[PDB]
Amino acid sequence: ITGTSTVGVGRGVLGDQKNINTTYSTYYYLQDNTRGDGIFTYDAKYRTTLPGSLWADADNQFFASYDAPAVDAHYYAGVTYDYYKNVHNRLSYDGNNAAIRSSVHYSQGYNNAFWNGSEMVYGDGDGQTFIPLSGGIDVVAHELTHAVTDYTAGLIYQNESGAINEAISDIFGTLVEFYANKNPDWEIGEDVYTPGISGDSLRSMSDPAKYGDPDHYSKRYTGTQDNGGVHINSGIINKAAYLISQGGTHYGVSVVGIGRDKLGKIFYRALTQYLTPTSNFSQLRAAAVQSATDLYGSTSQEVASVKQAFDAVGVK
Ligand SMILES: CC(C)C[C@H](NP(=O)(O)O[C@@H]1O[C@@H](C)[C@H](O)[C@@H](O)[C@H]1O)C(=O)N[C@@H](Cc1c[nH]c2ccccc12)C(=O)O
Ligand SMILES: [Ca+2]
Ligand SMILES: [Ca+2]
Ligand SMILES: [Ca+2]
Ligand SMILES: [Ca+2]
Ligand SMILES: [Zn+2]
Repeated sequence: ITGTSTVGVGRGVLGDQKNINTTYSTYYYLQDNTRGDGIFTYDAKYRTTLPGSLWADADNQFFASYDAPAVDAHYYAGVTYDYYKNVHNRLSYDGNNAAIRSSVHYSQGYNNAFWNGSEMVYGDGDGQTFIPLSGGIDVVAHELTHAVTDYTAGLIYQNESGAINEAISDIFGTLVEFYANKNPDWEIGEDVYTPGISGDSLRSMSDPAKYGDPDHYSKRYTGTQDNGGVHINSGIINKAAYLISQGGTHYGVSVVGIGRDKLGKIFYRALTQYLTPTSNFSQLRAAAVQSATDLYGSTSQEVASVKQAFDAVGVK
């Protein structure tokens, strides 16, 4: 749409009030002109046909309950862009300011979100397992990070390389959650998962085992479901990532933590310079050590902590 950049106000899924960037042309659209080539939020109207309609509102006020998921998808996509640009010097998911598109109200009671190769898609949840998915900032950054991975390493969505793909999304969605200082933790989807149960999450980075995910290479899932456990085996990597940043003793192996900032730097460098579509866990180790070496020197504490970490989780 061609129009005047203005700013609207709305309420998110969690009932929080926020200002969003909009465009005026007869109607007020959910189109942010301030970021790259723009952030566009669409209404899929409970259908599966994408992208649906560019979101139009009559008064620039987004307080209806139907508006909630749109506000959040729009706002959080903005934050994610900002994180990439500010922290890693990367312009949009392609590094070239490509437009970011998201569709909300996908299907009926759809309990998931995904990057389909060209845009983000968000279900509303069935109201018990999940509430509208764009209400979680870690969810939104996990999804956009899939776009990043697609344009960089291009990790295939299956087996070890798919678990890596999943873990990077979880790592960067957590980093984005800390970046925004939005009640940060090392958990995944806590804000939109099981509205009736407190203190739970979809996955844990700090202790993947809490939910039945492997926290050691010896415990890896070798089967066939979930594209060969792309969401299962990611726990081995998430645990490793957690230990480099925070430190700790896992299975008798002690890791000195080097913090979140440095974790994000080594991982981004591994992703964009060393990882390929067919990388495996053992190649991620090599890639991480090498990024750490480039950045901090071979004899650094950083390099030392990345090695311990992978050793703690049985990766090499
Ligand atoms: C962060 C999360 C909210 C969305 C996330 N999906 P995503 O990583 O983007 O994508 C996964 O792989 C794609 C090839 C599929 O088409 C997607 O639906 C999903 O299966 C996921 O963790 N999916 C898992 C976990 C999950 C989410 N909702 C669920 C409902 C029931 C069971 C498991 C799940 C899965 O699909 O297994
Ligand atoms: Ca309105
Ligand atoms: Ca949180
Ligand atoms: Ca979280
Ligand atoms: Ca819950
Ligand atoms: Zn994913």
